[PDB]
Amino acid sequence: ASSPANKVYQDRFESMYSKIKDPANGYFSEQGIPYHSIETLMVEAPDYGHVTTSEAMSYYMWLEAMHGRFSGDFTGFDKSWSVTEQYLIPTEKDQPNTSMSRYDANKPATYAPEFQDPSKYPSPLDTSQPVGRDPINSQLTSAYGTSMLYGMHWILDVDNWYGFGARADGTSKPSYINTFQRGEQESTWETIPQPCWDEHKFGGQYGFLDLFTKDTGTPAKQFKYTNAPDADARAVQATYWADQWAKEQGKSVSTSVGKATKMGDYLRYSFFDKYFRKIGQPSQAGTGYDAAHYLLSWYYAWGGGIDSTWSWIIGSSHNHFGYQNPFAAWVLSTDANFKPKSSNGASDWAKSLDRQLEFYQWLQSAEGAIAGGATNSWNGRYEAVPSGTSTFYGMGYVENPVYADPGSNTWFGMQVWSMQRVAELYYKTGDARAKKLLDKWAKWINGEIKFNADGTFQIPSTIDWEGQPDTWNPTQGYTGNANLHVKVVNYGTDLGCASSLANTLTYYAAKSGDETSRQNAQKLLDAMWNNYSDSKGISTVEQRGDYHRFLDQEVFVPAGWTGKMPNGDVIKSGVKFIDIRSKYKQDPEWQTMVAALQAGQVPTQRLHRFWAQSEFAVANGVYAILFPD
Ligand SMILES: OC[C@H]1O[C@@H](O[C@H]2[C@H](O)[C@@H](O)[C@H](S[C@H]3[C@H](O)[C@@H](O)[C@H](Sc4ccc(I)cc4)O[C@@H]3CO)O[C@@H]2CO)[C@H](O)[C@@H](O)[C@@H]1O
Ligand SMILES: OC[C@H]1O[C@@H](O[C@H]2[C@H](O)[C@@H](O)[C@H](S[C@H]3[C@H](O)[C@@H](O)[C@H](Sc4ccc(I)cc4)O[C@@H]3CO)O[C@@H]2CO)[C@H](O)[C@@H](O)[C@@H]1O
Ligand SMILES: [Ca+2]
Repeated sequence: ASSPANKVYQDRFESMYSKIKDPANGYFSEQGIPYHSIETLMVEAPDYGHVTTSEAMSYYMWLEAMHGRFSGDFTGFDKSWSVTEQYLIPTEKDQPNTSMSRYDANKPATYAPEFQDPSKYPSPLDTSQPVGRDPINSQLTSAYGTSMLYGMHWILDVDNWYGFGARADGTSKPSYINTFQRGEQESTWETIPQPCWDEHKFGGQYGFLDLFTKDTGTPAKQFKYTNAPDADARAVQATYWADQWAKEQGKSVSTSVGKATKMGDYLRYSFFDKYFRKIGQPSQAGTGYDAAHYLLSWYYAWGGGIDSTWSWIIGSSHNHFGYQNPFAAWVLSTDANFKPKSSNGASDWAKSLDRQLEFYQWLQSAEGAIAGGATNSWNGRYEAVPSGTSTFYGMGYVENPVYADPGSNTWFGMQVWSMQRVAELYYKTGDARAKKLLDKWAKWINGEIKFNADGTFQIPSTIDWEGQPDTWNPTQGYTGNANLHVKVVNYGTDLGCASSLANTLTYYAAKSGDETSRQNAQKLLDAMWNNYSDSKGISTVEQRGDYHRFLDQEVFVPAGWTGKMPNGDVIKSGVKFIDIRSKYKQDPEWQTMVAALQAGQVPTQRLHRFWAQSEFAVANGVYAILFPD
């Protein structure tokens, strides 16, 4: 039977759980899918409050697993996995096996360059540029008897707000859509949302396809899905604890474990270079695993034809430390219950485990924070690495991977999300590499937390960097990176990050005994419970400093291109963010938002992000479990 838990904090989790699941609060859609946030006027990662992410589903699984632990009821965790497989993992209709089975592992895809500015798109396909071999496809088709991929597509238009519908019908919900397509300078604000299933029924004469990649002839009807590695890994991580807690109570989630294991098997596609080029020697085409960096890259994606059979799959050359999950790798490589069926699944994940922890240590700054990451494709075109640039296995160090507007590693969040996984690993295995990373990182963040007399508090929000880490020498190890520094630009009261911080410090303290980490984690949880609770969970007023882009941000549309969004909005050069999303004017918060801009004030909101709420609950659960008194 499960060990006794701290009743005070267990109660707080149960409370939050009721608030999150309460139909009156509106965190879920009528199909049981969680929204990114209750409020619809939302722009940061997705550009609409009621479009969800894989990241959300994974937090949904974590919440339900924690609920099983305290109620003995795991049916909600099982339903959490049913909704995922039904709505976020493309079905047989969404990814036609007729097309996926025509896939060729020797020529996985056609090379196309990446540009530092949205106006350089569409990018031209070049069949003369080399592409390496895919070593894991035959492992996967053979173990599962299908050519379709089993991973989650990252973003979903839950209530068909954009109008694309399901597979071009325009009326079904949920709707598979995608946003980001045009480089490091394309923010949430500069995209042109498009359907995953493109039959040319919406947009331009060829749907939205020729906005992004330019081919030699007429674009074909096609589908494409993009995975968010960090969410799939988090799904595995959460499924593991659900398995642990269920067994402790004579119950089983055997079936959910099978799904999670298959997902981790396919998740290995993120270990490869975008066009399978050798790691450390980008101009040469890969021969197999020599194109594997073994890290959880920014994505892996696949697509195929709709009215003709063919398909493609790509990895990602860009690697951010915030996506890594050392715990999920430990699980899939050492736990018999999660041993992947594919021949190399488990051992590949063992290699990822060692490589991931080297990456973290390679990026640890003088102060303790973790730097961005590295890439095997400089400027996204496999260009020459400037002399002087530090490297990790041939890959060049990049301060802000994949995005520059704003930099992907300027948000404190990446710090806690990634390191929380390193804390779970250290707690369960006492691994030495994890201890070293945590002792220094934990000391940094503990001196950066501020508690005010009135009970409120602050933690880092926006951070900045200087220098670069020393070139990684595996035999030498961590030099200390004296020339790599982190600067805290400004503080804030991000309840999600505060919660994720509490979580990280709790696991670490529970293993190391660091009293400071323990009292801070608890002060944070207490602070949020006492001063930020509300009817729907927790919240605070925050400024939305980028909302002026709602009205002043120009969206690039190529010369001569004209199209329509399902609702009729015309797409042409000159349009602004709001012009191709005119429905945003019916939002309850619209007039309030615009009035503030007109009067020259930064708008403000009291937001309820689904993941932040779950993060707060889970955090309370972790504490109740590790510190029973
Ligand atoms: O059209 C006929 C040829 O198709 C080839 O396959 C290509 C597809 O046609 C094409 O649409 C896609 S475009 C693809 C981008 O290359 C990739 O960067 C991204 S995922 C992503 C994530 C973040 C950001 I910022 C930007 C992108 O996904 C895009 C699709 O959504 O590319 C494939 C191959 O590169 C066939 O290979 C060929 O046989 C056909 O002739
Ligand atoms: O992609 C990563 C995840 O992002 C999550 O969303 C986070 C944003 O990415 C992050 O930028 C913001 S931090 C943001 C504050 O919320 C805002 O109040 C301030 S406004 C300000 C104030 C003073 C001054 I001087 C200048 C500006 O601006 C900050 C950014 O600069 O936090 C959100 C939520 O944590 C997504 O929720 C998640 O899905 C993504 O994975
Ligand atoms: Ca930009």
